[PDB]
Amino acid sequence: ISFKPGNQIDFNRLFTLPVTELFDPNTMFVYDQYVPLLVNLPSGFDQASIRLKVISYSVENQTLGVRLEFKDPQTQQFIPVLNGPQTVFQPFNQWAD
Amino acid sequence: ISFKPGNQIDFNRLFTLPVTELFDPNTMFVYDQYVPLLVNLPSGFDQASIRLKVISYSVENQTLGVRLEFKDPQTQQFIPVLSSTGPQTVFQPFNQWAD
Amino acid sequence: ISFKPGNQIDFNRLFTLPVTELFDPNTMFVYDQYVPLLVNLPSGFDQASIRLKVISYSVENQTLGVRLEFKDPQTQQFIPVLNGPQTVFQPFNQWAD
Amino acid sequence: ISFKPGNQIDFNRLFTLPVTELFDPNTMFVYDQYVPLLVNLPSGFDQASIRLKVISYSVENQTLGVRLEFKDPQTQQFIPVLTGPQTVFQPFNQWAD
Amino acid sequence: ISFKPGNQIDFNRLFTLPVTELFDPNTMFVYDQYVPLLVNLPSGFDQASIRLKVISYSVENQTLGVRLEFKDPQTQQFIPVLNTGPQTVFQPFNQWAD
Amino acid sequence: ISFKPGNQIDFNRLFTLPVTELFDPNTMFVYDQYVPLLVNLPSGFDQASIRLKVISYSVENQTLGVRLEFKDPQTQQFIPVLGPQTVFQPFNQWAD
Amino acid sequence: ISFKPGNQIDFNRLFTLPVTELFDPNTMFVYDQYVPLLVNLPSGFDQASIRLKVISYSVENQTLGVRLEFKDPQTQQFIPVLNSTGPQTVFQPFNQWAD
Amino acid sequence: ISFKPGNQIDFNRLFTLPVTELFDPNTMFVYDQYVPLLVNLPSGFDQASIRLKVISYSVENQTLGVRLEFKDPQTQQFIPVLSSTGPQTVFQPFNQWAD
Repeated sequence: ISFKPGNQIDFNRLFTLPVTELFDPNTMFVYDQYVPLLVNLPSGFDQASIRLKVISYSVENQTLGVRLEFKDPQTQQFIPVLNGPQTVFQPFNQWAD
Repeated sequence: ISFKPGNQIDFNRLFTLPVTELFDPNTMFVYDQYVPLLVNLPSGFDQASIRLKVISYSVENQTLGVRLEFKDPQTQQFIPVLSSTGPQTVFQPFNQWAD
Repeated sequence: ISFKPGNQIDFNRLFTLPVTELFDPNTMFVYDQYVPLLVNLPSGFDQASIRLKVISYSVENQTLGVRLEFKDPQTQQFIPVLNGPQTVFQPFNQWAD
Repeated sequence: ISFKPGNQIDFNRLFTLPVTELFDPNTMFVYDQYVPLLVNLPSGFDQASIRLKVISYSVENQTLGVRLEFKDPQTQQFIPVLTGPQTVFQPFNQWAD
Repeated sequence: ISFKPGNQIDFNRLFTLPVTELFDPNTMFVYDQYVPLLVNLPSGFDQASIRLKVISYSVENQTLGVRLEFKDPQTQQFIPVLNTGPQTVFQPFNQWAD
Repeated sequence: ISFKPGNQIDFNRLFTLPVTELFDPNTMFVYDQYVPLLVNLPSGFDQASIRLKVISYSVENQTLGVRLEFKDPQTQQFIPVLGPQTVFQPFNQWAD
Repeated sequence: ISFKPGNQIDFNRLFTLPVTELFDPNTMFVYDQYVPLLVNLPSGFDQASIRLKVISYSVENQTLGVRLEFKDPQTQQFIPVLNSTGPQTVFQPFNQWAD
Repeated sequence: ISFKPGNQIDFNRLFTLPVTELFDPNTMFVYDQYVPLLVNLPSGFDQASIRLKVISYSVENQTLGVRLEFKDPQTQQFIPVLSSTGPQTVFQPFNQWAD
């Protein structure tokens, strides 16, 4: 007689990772599987056309300093999206000060 | 002439399942095909890199108690995020009509 | 120890009405209180500046045919949007053969 | 040298309340200011045209059993849509066991 | 000397199809490429685990009557959800009618 | 038996207005009732704290050149939110 | 024969302010007009029923440390949300292009 | 304890390009990688089943005039949505600060 709504769990309630675990220490690129977690992508976007180079990181602030790059379709080379850690951000929720 | 808007159907209007049918009783993992139904994944996220371990369930309340595991990029083995015991979340995956 | 997500209820799970109860037949205008239910208004938009004229309806299909009028800010009179009904739609979910 | 994206805070990260504080214990109606927190309202909806009657509540589960009432346009009296609650739900995130 | 905001185009402003072109007339299943247009799928959903069976259609009203089938994870066979007749009857695209 | 989904109508399917009707030409400010149509406002935003000054308009292209202004809370004066500072086409058009 | 879509000016993407201009230095409350810009409020929520107390701020990081207060419906007085010391949240309200 | 919200990089808000760089000048089709940036596609839609033909463009106004083509499931060939000679839509894909 009563409606009881269901729930889908938000991914951020289940997953978190130290920033030092988000990138390959041998290439210094964010692992492919984490690129959709760090970047808000449009529907159907081809992830092979982009990459995130890690320039810096902070264990204390849980931030990454990255260079977002995209594959130029004419030259087939990766070039920066924005024109040094070009973008500095905190990928996951933190509880501190 | 009049405009007649179309519609796209919400997936919850077409699909529902008892909680006991969402997971393999032998491994206690939610079947791969249902993981995107239970978890709101970010756009473009690949479900193959994660799995949901069933810690508890209730037939009476139609709820699941789950813990997330992710595939370690170096070893390719599934590892838990960071509880040691107990579920990370207890939730009712589908709409119910009961009370 | 376990996260139990909350829920906000969608208005369509709680409210439904026969199409003949949505408008005053004496004027053929949708009652003011239902205009934001039938039309997705932009955030902050004032419902008092518009009205919905009922051009047709179907008891069998539970549909309404509507045309929109807006209050001219200089004359304070309602005037039709220029260039039958502008739209024919089923305002609420139905379960029927 | 670095882009640092900003953020707006989600209201659910700042506000929570025990279910017994959501309604007047003498009338059993949800306080007006909390109706938009419990129900996802359409944009520009006139909240004065509805009210939420509390039929049941659970201190243990932090749930409410509600019935929506709407103001009949002709008589200006509150009437139920269609006795027990229409819906039983948990309005806020909980951390239990 | 002036900001001019940009725009992304909504898919419904560019695409429409007669309902009879949405499904294979030999199998009565909606073509794979159109399933995300008819159903709002969760992010990352594996479309290979489902199919949409066409039960009815109307050329006059441009509607489809469909039933969802899902692949049973143990048997790997497609089975209907719970249950004759369609689960839903709807008009997939915007129409302009007299 | 069969579920038949309902619909809420998008406002742009019902409302359009020539750009010359969006503002009071005596003051050159967009009428208060149209500010939420031209600007995407956050939920609960106080519209009394903003105004849109019309700097130019095109009848041919149905575009407005506006200067978005907000009321400084310390004083009570309207100041621009950084010629028109913003040129846009408020409504869908069909042309060639 | 060509569709040209209309557009709205997106307020929150154009508006920016130094954090020190968001609150009254005498009361330490965020000015009423900015509360809907800093907080994503549910549809139809009455902003007059809440206020944001500034506990800390950083000119260097352009962040605010805030605590939310709500108007108790019975007493009509603003009370903190407690379910005592420091801010509930520290956040950067606007995009920054720092050195 | 203070909550410090996390943030994702918003691709669409950072990505901008001159309109002449969005399409192959030899085929007059928008490069495949940009189609999801220009068009809001439904969740799970396969972008390989569509293409955007550039009918016109303006360097001065930074606009594109496009027509959509879709892959016929039976023939595996691209066909227009419908013979029209002009664009279905003329739009400005990115924010501009021009004079």
